[PDB]
Amino acid sequence: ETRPNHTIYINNLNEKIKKDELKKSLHAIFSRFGQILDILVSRSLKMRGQAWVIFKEVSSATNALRSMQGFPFYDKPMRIQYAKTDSDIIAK
Amino acid sequence: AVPETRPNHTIYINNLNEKIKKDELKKSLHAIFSRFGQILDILVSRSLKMRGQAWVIFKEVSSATNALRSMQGFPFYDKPMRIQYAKTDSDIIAK
Amino acid sequence: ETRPNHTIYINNLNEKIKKDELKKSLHAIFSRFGQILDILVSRSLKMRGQAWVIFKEVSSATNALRSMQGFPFYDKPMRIQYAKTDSDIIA
RNA sequence: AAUCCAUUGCACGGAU
RNA sequence: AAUCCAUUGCACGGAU
RNA sequence: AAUCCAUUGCACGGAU
Ligand SMILES: [Mg+2]
Repeated sequence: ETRPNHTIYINNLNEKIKKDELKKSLHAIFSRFGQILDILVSRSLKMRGQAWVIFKEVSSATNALRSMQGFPFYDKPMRIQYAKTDSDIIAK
Repeated sequence: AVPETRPNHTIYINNLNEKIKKDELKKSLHAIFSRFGQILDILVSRSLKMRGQAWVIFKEVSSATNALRSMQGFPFYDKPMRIQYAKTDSDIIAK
Repeated sequence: ETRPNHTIYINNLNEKIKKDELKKSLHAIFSRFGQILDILVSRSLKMRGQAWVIFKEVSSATNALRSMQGFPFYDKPMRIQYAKTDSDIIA
């Protein structure tokens, strides 16, 4: 989805990277754009190669996506959209 | 030839998912690109040489420039948009 | 590196393109983002398929990276990062 | 309309 | 853990 | 010069 959101959806991630390293790496890269509330990574069948970065502010999310769109990350260009719906911690 | 990087009122988008029909492509493109400025037109055609392609015409060059810097590589119907500036002025702009 | 720098690092370049045409073609793409101080290309084994574009202003390098990330050059998407270290002409 | 073949194309095609 | 196979997936797998 | 093999490499090769 193209509708600005607090959360960015990243896919095409290198699946060899384990959750802890991926979370640390995504936080170091994306922290620059503003305060990150959380990064949700899962390694199960439907969730690998994927991350949700939840920014406190939409303006940080918009800036992260526009700057990091296509950035080569562990040999794969990041594909970044806005999450299709609000992440739970944002919804409350 | 190289990607065209000389700012222009019009951005040229290729590598569009060709399964998307004209009406929906224009409607989706408007929804995405209207956040960068006022859009005068969006030219889509589904002929052989025109498929996979759109011209989005902004009233001001500054909007084209923001649109290109922002939406480059956006995953749009599972294919990253490829954006340049239009080689030459659109007719709407020329008059 | 993901940190803005005066210098952009490009790889996944079509190794068939020769130095002069690669350098001329990179100026024609990237010069439109602001003044380029230098474009460094070598075709030696460790250096081929790569270029460093040194901009005068960091805003120019940032606009160039964001705007041309993944854009096909001689049938290959350009992979653009910021240089890990300042180019010598900058330092 | 749909499925398939082909098309990465800078403007103001073919098959069932 | 690792290795191989499969998976491009919008959330709060299989084999040694 | 051309072509083949190898190389995805963060700087200031082999081969006909
Ligand atoms: Mg078809």
